[PDB]
Parts: sequence; structure tokens; C-alpha cells
Amino acid sequence: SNAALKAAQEKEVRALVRDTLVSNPEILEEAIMALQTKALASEHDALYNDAASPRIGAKDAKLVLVSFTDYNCPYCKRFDPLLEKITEQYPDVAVIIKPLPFKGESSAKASQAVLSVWKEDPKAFLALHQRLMQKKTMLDNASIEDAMKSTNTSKIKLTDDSLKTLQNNLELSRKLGIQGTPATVIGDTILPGAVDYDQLEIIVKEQLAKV
Amino acid sequence: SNAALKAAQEKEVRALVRDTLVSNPEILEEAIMALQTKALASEHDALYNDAASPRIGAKDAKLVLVSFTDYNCPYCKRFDPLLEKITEQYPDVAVIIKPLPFKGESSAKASQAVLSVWKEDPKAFLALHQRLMQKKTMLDNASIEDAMKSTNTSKIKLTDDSLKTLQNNLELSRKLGIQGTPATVIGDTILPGAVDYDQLEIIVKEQLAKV
Amino acid sequence: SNAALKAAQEKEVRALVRDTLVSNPEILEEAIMALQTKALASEHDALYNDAASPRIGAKDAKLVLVSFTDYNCPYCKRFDPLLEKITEQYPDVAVIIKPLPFKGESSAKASQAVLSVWKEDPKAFLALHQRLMQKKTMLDNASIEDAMKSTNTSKIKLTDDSLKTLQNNLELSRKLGIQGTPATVIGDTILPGAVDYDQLEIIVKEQLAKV
Repeated sequence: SNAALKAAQEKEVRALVRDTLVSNPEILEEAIMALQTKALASEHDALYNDAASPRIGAKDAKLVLVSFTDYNCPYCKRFDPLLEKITEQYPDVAVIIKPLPFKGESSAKASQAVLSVWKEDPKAFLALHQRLMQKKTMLDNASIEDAMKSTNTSKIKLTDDSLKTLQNNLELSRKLGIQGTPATVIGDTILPGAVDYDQLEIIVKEQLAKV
Repeated sequence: SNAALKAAQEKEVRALVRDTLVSNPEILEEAIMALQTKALASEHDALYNDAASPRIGAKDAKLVLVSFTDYNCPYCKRFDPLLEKITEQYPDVAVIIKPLPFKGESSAKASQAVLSVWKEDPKAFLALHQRLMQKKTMLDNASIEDAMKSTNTSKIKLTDDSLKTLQNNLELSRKLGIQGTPATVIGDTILPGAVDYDQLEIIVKEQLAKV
Repeated sequence: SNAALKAAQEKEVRALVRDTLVSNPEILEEAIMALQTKALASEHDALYNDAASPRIGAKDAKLVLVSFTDYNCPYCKRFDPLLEKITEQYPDVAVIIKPLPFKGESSAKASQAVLSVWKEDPKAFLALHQRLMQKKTMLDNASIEDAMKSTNTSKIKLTDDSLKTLQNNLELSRKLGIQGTPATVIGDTILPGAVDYDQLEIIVKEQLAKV
């Protein structure tokens, strides 16, 4: 006929699609990882070549981690020093910061602050980034203003343009299927959540050995 | 035998389920969209015909957008004026508001406020909705109370019944697979995240041309 | 040849993988549930046998619910009394509490508080757990300190070790595919979101009848 399969065979194939996925649902996980790998490739320039995205470490770094993070995210605050320590112990490693507004208004405001500072004065970014991360309270307008005053960045205006960069980060995180912070792109892998320094150190080395 | 497929063929089919999804994981995306389309159809009356859900624009509107949103969500605040502007420029378009408690306690409180106002005095809803959206701070009990005082709605009690409407919105968002705000139902599409006015304007027109 | 399927049959099978999942996307839901069931089994000891995780009810309980929850989550606050009431009406039912830091810094701080109290003085945990849940405001350092003072637990230090327990809860929630609170493990089911007492009462009975 016009079909290579018999109708009875077609019916069994359809049943086998269900049975295979229900009995071996790990296939779905593998498929999602494959979808993530393709997303990393398609969004590569947004990840690594966005001039508006702050960078910690050498511009000439041979490995670049991409940190999707939130200044109001508790394990982001605790993980960020570990990311920065990698750049200190491994000069060939840099970290790109992708602030996200996940935890609400103050997160967006904080992100707007660091992104505006980065554009106006890149060298001044790190101090504010760190001050916001080490803050032990949920951020608000007053505390963010204090952070900028305390890092000598209070002269720098928060721009509407920086909110577009922030929106790009948000769109990027969605395209990569990231729905939690901290999320860290390391080579072909997206690390979900914080990890201790030794594990991070191992993972970056495994990726350093691939260059 | 009792099988249209040979055992060897069955084995290859199972392998092909995996290989097909891993090599072409876009199939999963298409399947999720199909699942979303079915969800929109099954939850149609909860979406469009819930009297307890506030509406912006004409009751006789031929196109109705459903805005899943959060008063503590930064890009919700910035996107909402665009949704309202559509109803001003396109009188045949209305917007149904589905407040969500995603960003925590104050979000629920704020939602409770607008939903309670809608039930007691529908015409009084819009002012409070707008005041809460334009608020530049993470909401709290005091700021929500100020919003109600500033919109002459402070006489209206927050009801436990409005918390049921809010719970319905939450359950609805889950059934639709919405895990982020703002999410906007436009015809057969669920728009993820905010978009600029011109893009929104194009999308609504494409849907207006289908009526 | 080396293939049980003809090439034309292979092509049709690949097409049928797509068509089956797009026409019957409920298969994906069933597959995810299967993946959840396997996750519950593999993470069983983290769920039920973590000494660092607070328990409400009898240690010798024959049914144990696992409550993934957040002190800044509005419907968590309203659902928790229902979970505790089950343990009062059904002494053979206990509830394990898994605090999560989803809503930000104060959530982590609050979780750190209850987990630190549990380890130092288990009997003192419940009062603080309840006080934090009944709090009508988004928590902050001051309000958390007040909660501890008001429950005679302010002598107990927040430990860095409790932050590891909290991180375990977070990792556990991810492995189980939980991306919202309250999430309640009941036997082989993961209940998403809050439910009224009568429905909860029915579900626990259905699981009680399986022991």
C-alpha cells in the first residue's frame, strides 16, 4: 500500500511510544538535555558575547562560565564568592554575570543598578555586585541606594536601557530552560544550584582539559 | 503470532523512540504546546467566564486577553500599561486579570485586595490595580493599605472568599503549565513574558483577523 | 539486512513518535509521573529518614507525609494548619517538614532558624514553625528574631550546618521535580498546592487503607 507499516504494526508502534517513555522515562531527561545543548549553541552569542553583560576575570580567558543569578537568592549569595575564587585561582577562567529579576521588584532594581554601573564604568561594577550579594537582608530601594553609596557608585543613574539588558537575560534564561538560581553554564553543561568549591573546582578543571 | 511486529522490530522501535526524541527534541516542545492547547480548551470557562475575575475593557469585547500577573513582578508592572493601552486603542479588545501570589505574602494580600474590591464594587477595581502596579517598592501590609486609601477603596474589606478566587487562579496557572509572570493568553497562544507594545499590537491584530 | 525494520518502516516509526506525542500529549504527563515515582523511590531515605528534618506527630507513625513548604508562601501558611490537624485527628499520621528558600533571603533565614532549633532542641521546634507560618508579613531579620523571642528559642544560634540541611531540601525538591510550594508527598503521590481539609482527609485515608 502507501504505508511501509501494516495498520496493526502502526497501532503497536503507537503503544510502544507510550510504553517506552513510561517504562524508561529517563529518555525524557536525555531529550531535555539534548534540547538544552541545542539552546546553548543557538544562544551562544547572547551568553558569551553580550558587551552589556558584566564579566569577572580576564577578557582573554579561555574558559568562561555564565552565572545566572539573583541578588535576593540566598544560595546565590553564598555561591558567588566561590565563582569569584575560581577566577582568582584559575586566571584562565572568567565569569559572566547574568542578573535575573526572579525574586521580585528589588531584584530588578538591584540588577538595574549593577548593569547601569557596568555600562558607565565597568571597573566599578565588581564592588557593587559584591556588596549586593553580601547583604544579609532582602533588598529594597533604601538598601540598594546604601549599597551604591557604600561602593562609590551612587553618582551613576539607573537607566531604562539597563532594564532591556535585564529583560534579555530573562528571555535568555527561559530559552535555556532555567527556572531557578543560581544556574551556571560551564562549557556544554548547565549546573543547577550551588555546589561546594571542590566540586566546582573539579568541574571547571574537566572543562579546562577540553581546551 | 499475537504481535504484528517481530520482537527484533519491537526492539528497534523502542530504540527509535529514544533516538528520535534525542536527535529531534523539538518534538517535545511541539507536544507541550499541544498539551497547552488542550489545557486552554478544557479550562476555557475558568479563563474567560469567571465572574470573580476582574476585566479591563468592554464586556462585549470580541477578543479577550487573559493576563496572568503578579503585583510584585517587575516586568508585570511595566507590561500592564501596554495591555491596558491595547484596550484603549482597540475597543474590541478586553483584558481579564488573573492575579497570582507567586512572589509571596504581599502578592497574595495585594491580590486579595483587588479581588475583594472587584466583587464589592467592580468599577472601583481599576484604580487599585493600577496603583499597585505602579508602586516602585515590594508591597507590604502598610503599602497595600496606602494603595487602598489612595484609591478610595480602604472601606472595602479583604474577604476570605477572594482568597478562594486567588487559589483558583493559582490552580488554573498550573493546569496551563504557567510557571512565570507575566503570562498572557491571546487566542490559542500563551505569550510568555513581557513584550514591547508594537509586538503585542501585531499579535492581537493577528488574532483580531481571526474573528 | 542488519535491520529488522525496512528503511521506509523506520521513517514511519520516527514520524509516529512525533504524531503520537503531539496527538496524545497526555503520554508525556504519564511519563513525568513515572519519573516522579522513580524519584520518590530513589530519594526515599532523604525524604523519610533524615534526622535533621523536623517531624510533626508520632515517630512511630505508620503513614508519613512530607511537606515541602516555605514560610513566606501564602498558601503554605494556610495549608500547614490542615496538615497539623491531620496528625491530631489521625495519630497514626506524622508530617515531616522540608523548609525551602524559594521566596528569597528571609525564607532561608527562617528555615535556618527552625532547622537549628530542631537539632538543638526538637521539642522546641513546633512553636517556632507555627509562629513563622502564622506571621502575616513577609519575614525579615527583625521579624524572625521576634518569632524566636516570642517562642523562647532566641537563645538558639542559627548554624551554618542547618544551611546544609536546607540545601539538601532544595536539591531534593529539584530531584523530585517540585517547582512550587506547598508540595506534599503522600505515599506514592506528590500533592501539588494546598487543598481543603476534607480532600486532604480523603487522600490520607486512601493511603491509610494501603497499610
